[PDB]
Amino acid sequence: SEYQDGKEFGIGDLVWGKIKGFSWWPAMVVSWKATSKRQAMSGMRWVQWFGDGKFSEVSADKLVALGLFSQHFNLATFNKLVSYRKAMYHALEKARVRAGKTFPEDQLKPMLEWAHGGFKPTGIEGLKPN
Repeated sequence: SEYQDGKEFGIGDLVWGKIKGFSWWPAMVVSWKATSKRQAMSGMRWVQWFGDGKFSEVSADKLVALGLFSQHFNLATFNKLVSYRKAMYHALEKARVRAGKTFPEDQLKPMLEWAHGGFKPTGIEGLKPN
């Protein structure tokens, strides 16, 4: 009954997570058992950040589906930080495999165009965990 608090987001979900002083960052919702920490408080979820693999306990109100991409993608942070560019690659690679998508900085370009364009042809349904 982990995360049975009435709030959104379950294990395996791709999300944007917001920490104070940082841009919205891509992550995956994980079970507390993967963290080596403790059970999350009601209303909170454990997430693992793409690019650095670290764990954080984040309020479900500070998470949004990764699928709301153009809405949370930060162009200024993308241009400024190589760590954000690397996080985008790992998050969009996970999204690509889940959606059954195939592509023909250079690797990132068509993945970013696919994400910004609404993850066509599956849309956001293709990012759901199996």
